[PDB]
Amino acid sequence: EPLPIVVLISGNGTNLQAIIGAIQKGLAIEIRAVISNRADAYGLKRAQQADIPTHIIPHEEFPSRTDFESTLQKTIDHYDPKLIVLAGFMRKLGKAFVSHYSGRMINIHPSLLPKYTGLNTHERALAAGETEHGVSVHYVTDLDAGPLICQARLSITPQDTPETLKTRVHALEHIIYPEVLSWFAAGRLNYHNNQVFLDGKPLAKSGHAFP
Ligand SMILES: [Cl-]
Repeated sequence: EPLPIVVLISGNGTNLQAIIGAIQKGLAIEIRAVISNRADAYGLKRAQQADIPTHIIPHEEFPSRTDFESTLQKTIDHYDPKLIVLAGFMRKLGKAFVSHYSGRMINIHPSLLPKYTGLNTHERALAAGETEHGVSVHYVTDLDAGPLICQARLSITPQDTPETLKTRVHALEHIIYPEVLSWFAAGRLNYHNNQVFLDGKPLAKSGHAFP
């Protein structure tokens, strides 16, 4: 029986597409709604194509961050999701909002956290001369930070450019996000006392590693 989620987006929503595809292939997830803070997010079209209700909640149209967040939370909660899943959602969320969803809200980030929070991760890893790079899935707490669930890594080689890395890491995103969602659907994950547990066992701080 599918675990109900709500997905938050700001843009293209490529990870939303990956989840949509995985569901078609049997992933036990129901996307009850997709919510965007931008009317021009292509991800809205991805959702509509899959007959998923979409909500636009333009953050600038609210007197304050808390009003915006209030409408966001009420819109989310209407669907009684078990999990809130960020997919390219770019607004920072306040302390209260993050608390309301503690243990129930996750994000995917195209770096090996805690390195390279923020934008342009691939170019920054290259510029620093990293030999490894990848993607992290974590609970939301601080910019792109929180207890790690899963981290997938790959090698940077001499012919890599920021574009090859972005594309190769995009493949890892499409693999690991739906996989983590499958862990939640199967009741395998817990967040307790600053630690993540998988099948009742503490994960390493870096989360479950691939390869
Ligand atoms: Cl590898």
